[PDB]
Amino acid sequence: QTLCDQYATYSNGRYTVYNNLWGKSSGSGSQCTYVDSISNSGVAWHTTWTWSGGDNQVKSYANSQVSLTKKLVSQISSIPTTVQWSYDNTNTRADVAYDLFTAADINHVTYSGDYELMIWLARYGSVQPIGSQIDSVNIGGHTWELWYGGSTQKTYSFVSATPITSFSGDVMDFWDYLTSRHGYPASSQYLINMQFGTEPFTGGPATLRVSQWTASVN
Repeated sequence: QTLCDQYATYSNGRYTVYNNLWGKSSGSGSQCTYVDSISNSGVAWHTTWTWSGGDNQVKSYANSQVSLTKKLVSQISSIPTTVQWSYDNTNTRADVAYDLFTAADINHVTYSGDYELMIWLARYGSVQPIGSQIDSVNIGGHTWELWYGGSTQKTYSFVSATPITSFSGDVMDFWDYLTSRHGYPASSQYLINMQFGTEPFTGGPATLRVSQWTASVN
């Protein structure tokens, strides 16, 4: 499908793709998302955007999403994921990131949570995560900046200083890290959403091509 409207979506079984221009009112621009291939083994998609204004506000988060059974984080065995992606124009202010939400209420809305976990595989330009940097950490064979902030929604962001365009990992390593070292309440939080996509601030035109994304919550 071709997805140019603000909340356009396409789903086929296990994976869903969204245009998700939730922050378009913060600036001026436009964005279209496209599904290239979709199956039980993974999804390929791309999104093209130009954005200006509201320099420190995210304009959108076009993304692919994996279907999951909502489970306590303490009961999840593994969250394997692999992704291959590229940007054609990197002279932008944007990130490429996983986004996960957890909540104590299993029926919480899925686009927010008690906690948000972001894993930024790339940071372009003068943009920064929510909150402030609290440390540099080593997880899964990579060094990450760890950021924390937010009020009603507590957001932890793990940021790679160098773009990782071919990534494989287990997101449970990041939940384990927060559980062990930052008191994250894994035994009372349900994982309710897992997504991968890009947050534009300003720039463009730029096309994120995701040649394959796979994920599973086990």
